Amino acid sequence: VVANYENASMAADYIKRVSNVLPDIGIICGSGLGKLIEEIEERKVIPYINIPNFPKTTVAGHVGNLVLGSVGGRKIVAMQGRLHMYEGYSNQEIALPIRVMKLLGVRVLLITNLAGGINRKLKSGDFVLIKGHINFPGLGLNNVLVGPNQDEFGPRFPDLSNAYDRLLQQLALKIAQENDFQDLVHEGVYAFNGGPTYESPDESNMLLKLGCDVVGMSTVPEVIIACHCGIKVLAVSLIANNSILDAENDVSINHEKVLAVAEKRADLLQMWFKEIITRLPLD
Amino acid sequence: VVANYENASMAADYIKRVSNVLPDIGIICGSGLGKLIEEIEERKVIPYINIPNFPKTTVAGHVGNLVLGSVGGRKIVAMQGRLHMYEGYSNQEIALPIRVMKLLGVRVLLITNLAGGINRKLKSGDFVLIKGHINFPGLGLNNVLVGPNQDEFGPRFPDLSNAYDRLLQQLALKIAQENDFQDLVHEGVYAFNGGPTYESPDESNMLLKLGCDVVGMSTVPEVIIACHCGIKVLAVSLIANNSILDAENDVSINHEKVLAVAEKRADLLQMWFKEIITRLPLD
Amino acid sequence: VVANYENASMAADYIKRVSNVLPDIGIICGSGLGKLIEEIEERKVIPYINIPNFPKTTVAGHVGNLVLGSVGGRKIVAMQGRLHMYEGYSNQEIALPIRVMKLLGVRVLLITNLAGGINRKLKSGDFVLIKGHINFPGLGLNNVLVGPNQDEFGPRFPDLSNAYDRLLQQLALKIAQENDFQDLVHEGVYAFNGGPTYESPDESNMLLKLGCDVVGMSTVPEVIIACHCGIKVLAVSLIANNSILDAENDVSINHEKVLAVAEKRADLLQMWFKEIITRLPLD
Ligand SMILES: Nc1ccnc(=O)[nH]1
Ligand SMILES: Nc1ccnc(=O)[nH]1
Ligand SMILES: Nc1ccnc(=O)[nH]1
Repeated sequence: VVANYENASMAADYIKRVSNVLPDIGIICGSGLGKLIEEIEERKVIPYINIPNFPKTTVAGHVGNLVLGSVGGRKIVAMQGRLHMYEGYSNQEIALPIRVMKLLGVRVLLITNLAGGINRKLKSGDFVLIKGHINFPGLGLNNVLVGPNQDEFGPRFPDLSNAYDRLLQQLALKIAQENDFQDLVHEGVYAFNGGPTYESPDESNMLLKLGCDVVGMSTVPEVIIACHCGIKVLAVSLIANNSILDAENDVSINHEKVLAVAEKRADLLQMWFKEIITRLPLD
Repeated sequence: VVANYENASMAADYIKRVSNVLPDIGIICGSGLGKLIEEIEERKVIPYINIPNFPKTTVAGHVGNLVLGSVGGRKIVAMQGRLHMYEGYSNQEIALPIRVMKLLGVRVLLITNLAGGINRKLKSGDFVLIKGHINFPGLGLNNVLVGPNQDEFGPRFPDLSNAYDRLLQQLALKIAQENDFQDLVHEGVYAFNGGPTYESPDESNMLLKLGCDVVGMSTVPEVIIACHCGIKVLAVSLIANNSILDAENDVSINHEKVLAVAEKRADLLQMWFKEIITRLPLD
Repeated sequence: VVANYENASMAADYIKRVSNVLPDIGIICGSGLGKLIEEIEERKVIPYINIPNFPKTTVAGHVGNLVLGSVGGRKIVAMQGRLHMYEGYSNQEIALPIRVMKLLGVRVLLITNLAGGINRKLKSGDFVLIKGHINFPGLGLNNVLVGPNQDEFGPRFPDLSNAYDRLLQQLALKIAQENDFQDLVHEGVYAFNGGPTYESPDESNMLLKLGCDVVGMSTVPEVIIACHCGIKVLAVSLIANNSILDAENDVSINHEKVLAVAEKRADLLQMWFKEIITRLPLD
């Protein structure tokens, strides 16, 4: 299924009928960081498998629902069960849900992820407001937009200079200051490693030399599809570990350790993003 | 359709019949830089769609013709409607037209493109004679030659040390000096970004650290196919903007601005390449 | 054919019946470095084409056999006819033979390759014990593990911090010292260039800036599949040429020159690896 105007429209038509929610904000949550979705009010849970033209996710298994409802007085749509490119999903499969969000009315997409810290200032449990990226798949002919352009959504050659909205980064930082956790909050450049192997020690050392502050396996594809169709983005990485320090100390990177950091910060991140949602401009 | 000897031969047989032109030189022109093709003498226009085994281009649409005729006393073949890998064309689809050029008798391929400037010396409207490249798709398992080798055209492992012919670069510079526009002409290393998103500000900053002088979304695949089958190459980038300066000044990159630079330099580039063609050696 | 548990089991069942050899060690040899396979004792040669679910290799042609037998008192299985990703083999085709090795009982995989030297200390004919890697395909969404995870073999997100076993590197160096060829032996980081074009002069210069010591077109995919399923790895590069020096001197890289270096060091490498095999721990 191509992520075109007709196919995205058919999915949005189904969702509009079944949900009766017109969302202004979209959310995609990192692993272990999805509990805000469980707290959506007046919520409507729509399995991906029920939505016309949504990507098939049964090979990977696990949860796959679109959840619509109200958070902090705003109407939102959430992806419960993120699609990651290391699973083998195509460019079309990644793009269609974001384009459906656009047709549903989403103007702002909020994204969280778990990432490795490269910059020396970053400790496990820190947050990084993403201000730019290095898209290794994109440089390497695996950009999420490779393929025919879908003109109804955006231009053939998008500029990414404003992919990460500055005002949204400023609002996120302001809320952290108001709640006295700004000492945890940094800003930085995200390197997209296609994955699914963690960054090797020597890849981490290369990323250090190349300016990269954090590395992870997601986010950049969704950012690009959103930017292409005019959706503003705030993307926040939770630092699971400092990969440069771990390489210096012969310490392994491990998904169980990553998820334990997610559990440690999950409630703070939920509170933060709920307040961001309530504070977003009405326009 | 595989870009093999039999299939390329079938395309060349059709072209030889319909055109009656045996070209010595091939040309592939950047966007907005194609007007020389409109000035080919005694010309024969062959739609790609009519040529056996040529790639289907109707999804992208727009023009797709092979144009044969005379420029500056030399017999040439031009691609009117370049095939770009960000459109989703396969390695086989990119390679077949160049291999057809080889079977038609092409010994020299002239290429122009529009690119972003990384080196600080580069201003909008400058020309860069490409002297080498950094092929991010190639490093990343998306080299245009991935797949079975077609032994009749070239070796399994081509060396790229002489992919950009030195004598052709020297001739291009000499003609610029004779016409007093050598102040516009630089030389440099081309980074291939698969695209189609423009280089992000942080990707540009990385390319600066990595020695790259210019960045763009084309050219390297054609250079490699030509080098593989023994065709000499001259490749010239027209600098649309300096991406490092634009990132420092929060200035966007935009295809309309790119095309306006192409329009500003199109006539000078046509005159330059016409003279290069007339001055090429007969052997 | 997916490189899953059922399919790998069917291949291993066939091999166990026909060979009567239960191997503890696997070997994959670089081009021109395969003569140890010819010296396997009590050997059983099994054409890939006869093994259920093994990848089809007839388009590339050339030899394709699994060879089982005894070397230095240990039971081994060798791939005679390596599968390279620049040929177009899929992730599944690369992974299945290594996973078959795992089901056959392989605990240690020994790998050799031919590579370009980047580090200035490296001369043609030197050996590099690989201690880490920079996986450009992996960063670029072409990691050998992209696709559904096969849980029976390993985790979704492997850590590569111990992909190159330290004790095996130490044993290899110790044997070189005992035989007075330690002056040829270095250690270093391997950059994976998908290929099949040799590293361009400017790619080599970039790799120098990025810490890389050697560059080649293989090995990293097999290392990752082995690491994913718990097989320890020793990987050794034979330096065919110093690409930085060759770029400084306008000297070409050439497969015939590469193979001549392989021939010059083939007998020493066979003796070295035979002794490594005899000296490997029984556990
Ligand atoms: N160290 C890491 C943590 C989480 N995700 C990554 O890709 N890397
Ligand atoms: N800045 C740029 C201009 C043209 N092409 C590119 O890829 N980048
Ligand atoms: N210079 C090289 C020799 C062998 N293999 C490579 O990839 N490069």
